[PDB]
Amino acid sequence: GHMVNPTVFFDIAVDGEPLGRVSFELFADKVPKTAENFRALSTGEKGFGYKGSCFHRIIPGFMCQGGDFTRHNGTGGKSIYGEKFEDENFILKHTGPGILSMANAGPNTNGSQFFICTAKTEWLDGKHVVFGKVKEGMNIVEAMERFGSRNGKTSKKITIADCGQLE
Ligand SMILES: C[C@@H]1NC(=O)[C@H](CCCN)NC(=O)C2(/C=C/c3ccc4ccc(nc4c3)[C@@H](C)NC(=O)[C@@H]3CCCN(N3)C1=O)COCOC2
Ligand SMILES: [Cl-]
Repeated sequence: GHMVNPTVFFDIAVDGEPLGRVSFELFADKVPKTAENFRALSTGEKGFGYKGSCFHRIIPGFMCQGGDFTRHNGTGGKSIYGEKFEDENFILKHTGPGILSMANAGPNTNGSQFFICTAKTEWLDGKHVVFGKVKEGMNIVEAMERFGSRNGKTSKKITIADCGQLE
């Protein structure tokens, strides 16, 4: 039947202590290639992915960035496609808190890194691909946000202790 947009979860920890769960709707109807990458990295089904990775940069009143599961600092990451992949489209905009969007280093350089907005970031429209939104647990993202700083260094270690796909 009809494709149902996937739901994925992250169970977040702070210095190894459970914080709570954030779940996301992935807009596979609009950005299928991008949604699928994040979905598969969340389940780990290719043999690599987000489980155990950290949020390396958190700037309160802006965004939380993660997904660098290879180098843990924003210098690494890889997609499920064997290479960075293209910007699918820019249909969806950075409208406010909870938007899930791809990090990149130029046109057509999507890997695994992503960010969760904690504010409207409209200046990123048209250059970062929006592919999902927080469904439940925006309060958990707001709690994470408190451990960021102006320059984005976190004051506690913020990890994805577990992640996967929901019904
Ligand atoms: C611009 C950045 N890109 C990267 O982090 C990439 C990842 C490349 C992995 N191979 N990495 C990159 O683009 C490079 C580094 C970017 C960098 C490093 C530290 C930063 C500290 C703060 C900020 N931006 C920063 C950007 C603020 C202004 N913006 C952001 O943090 C945005 C918010 C939206 C998501 N995002 N970062 C990115 O996509 C390193 O690789 C070559 O181009 C620049
Ligand atoms: Cl990446």
